[PDB]
Amino acid sequence: KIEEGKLVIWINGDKGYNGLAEVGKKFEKDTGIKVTVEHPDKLEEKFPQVAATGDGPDIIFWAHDRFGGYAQSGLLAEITPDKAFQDKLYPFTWDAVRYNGKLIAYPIAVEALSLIYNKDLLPNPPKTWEEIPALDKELKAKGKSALMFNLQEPYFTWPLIAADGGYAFKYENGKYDIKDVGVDNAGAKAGLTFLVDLIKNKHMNADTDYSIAEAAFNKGETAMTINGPWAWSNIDTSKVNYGVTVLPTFKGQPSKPFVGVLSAGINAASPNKELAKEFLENYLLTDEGLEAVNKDKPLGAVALKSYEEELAKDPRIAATMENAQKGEIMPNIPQMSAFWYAVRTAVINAASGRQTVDEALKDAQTNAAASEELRKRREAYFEKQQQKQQQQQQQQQQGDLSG
Ligand SMILES: OC[C@H]1O[C@H](O[C@H]2[C@H](O)[C@@H](O)[C@@H](O)O[C@@H]2CO)[C@H](O)[C@@H](O)[C@@H]1O
Ligand SMILES: [Zn+2]
Ligand SMILES: [Zn+2]
Ligand SMILES: [Zn+2]
Repeated sequence: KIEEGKLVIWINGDKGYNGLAEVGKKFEKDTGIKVTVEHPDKLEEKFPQVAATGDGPDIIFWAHDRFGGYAQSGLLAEITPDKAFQDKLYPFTWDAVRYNGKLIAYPIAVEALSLIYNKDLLPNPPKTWEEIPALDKELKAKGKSALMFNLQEPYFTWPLIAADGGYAFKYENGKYDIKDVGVDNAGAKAGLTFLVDLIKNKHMNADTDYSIAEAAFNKGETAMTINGPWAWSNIDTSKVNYGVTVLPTFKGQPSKPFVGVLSAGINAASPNKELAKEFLENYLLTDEGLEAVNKDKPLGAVALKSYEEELAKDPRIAATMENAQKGEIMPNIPQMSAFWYAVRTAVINAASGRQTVDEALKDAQTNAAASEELRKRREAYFEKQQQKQQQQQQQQQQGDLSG
C-alpha cells in the first residue's frame, strides 16, 4: 500500500519509457491522476523484493516469463478484462499471461531476437554460424569485426544453444516437466562450445555487453549484431544502412530464440488497481497509446490487432515474426528465474575459460533443478519423521500403565 492518488509504473530502460510517460501525461490531463514512469536497474529482481513489503510500483512491465513467479508469490492482482476487450488482442498473447487458469497481466507485444546487419559492409548476411569466423578474419583487412552482441545475458546466447537441441523445460502431457532440464545435452554442448571457441579465438570478447555491442554496430565497427525491436531507434539515428533478418543456422538447424511477450502486471498490494486497469485498457492498449511507445522504442509484433495491422508492412517486424516462428514462446512457470540464473552463470563461466563447457552446463543442469530437489527432500524429511514417531509409539505401546 503506497500511492493512492497516483500511478507509479516500472519498465525496462531499453524500452520506450518516454512514449509511455507521454501516455501518462495524457492520462493525468484527462483524469487529474499523476503517472510516474520509472526505469530502475534490475527491476525484475527488485520487484519481488519491494512488492513483498507494500512498496513497489502499481504497474510493472516485463516479458511474461517472470510473471509466473510473481503470481506464485502472490504479487500480482488478477486482471479482469471483459470478453469484448479480450477480442482486441491475439488469443495466443493471452495464453502467455495465463497462470493457473487466471489472467495475471496485459500483453503488449511479441518480442524476438533477429540478426541485424550493416548492408554497406555485408550486402549478403551469412546464413550459417559456421561461416562467421572466416567472415570475421576477412573483415579484419578493413579494420572491422563480423559480429558483436550481448554475451552477459543468456537471452542473446540461448538461440545458438537451443539450435541443435537445447531446451529449458520439456513440455509433455500438457505440463512443463521441472526435473527435465535440457541444458546438459549434446546439442546444448555443441552450441556453447562453438560460442566459446569464437571467444577464445578472438572473434569475440568475453566482456562484450549490451551497450558495447550497440556502440560497435551503431558506429559501424562491426558488420552484425543480435538484438530485439527496441534497438532499431538507435540504429536509425546512427544512419547505418541496416537490414533485419533470420538468425544464422547452426549445424543446419534454425536458431531458436526464446520469445517474450512484453506484459503489464498490476501490483497486488496497490490501492490503485482500478486506475491501473483504466490506464492500461483505455489509454495504453489503444492505437494512439501504442503509437506513442512504439515511436519511442519499437515494440515488435504488437498484441493489439488494430495497431499490429497498421504496422503490417514493416519488413523488420516480418523478420521478428520469422525468428519468433522458429523459436518458442517462453514458459512463465515459477522455475524460470532459476533457469535463467543457472544459464547466465554457465555462459559467463565457460566464456571466461574458468570452467569447461561440460562442467558449466552440468552445473547449470543441477542449479536449474535444485529447487524441486529441495522440495522433494523436505517432503521426505517430514514423512520419515512422522513414520519414526508413529513406529516409536506403536513399539512403546508394548506396555502401558493402568490403575
Ligand atoms: O537473459 C535472461 C533474461 O532474458 C529475458 O530478458 C530479456 C527481455 O525479455 C527483453 O525484454 C529485453 O529487455 O532483454 C532482456 C535480456 O537482457 C527474460 O525475459 C528474463 O526474465 C531473463 O532474465
Ligand atoms: Zn528516465
Ligand atoms: Zn470472445
Ligand atoms: Zn577462427
